[PDB]
Amino acid sequence: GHCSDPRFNYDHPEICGGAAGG
Repeated sequence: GHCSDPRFNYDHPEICGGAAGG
């Protein structure tokens, strides 16, 4: 999803997991 965001990755590590496609 919005994994391109530096905050979003930290804010929601479970949603992104390890891919920008989240």
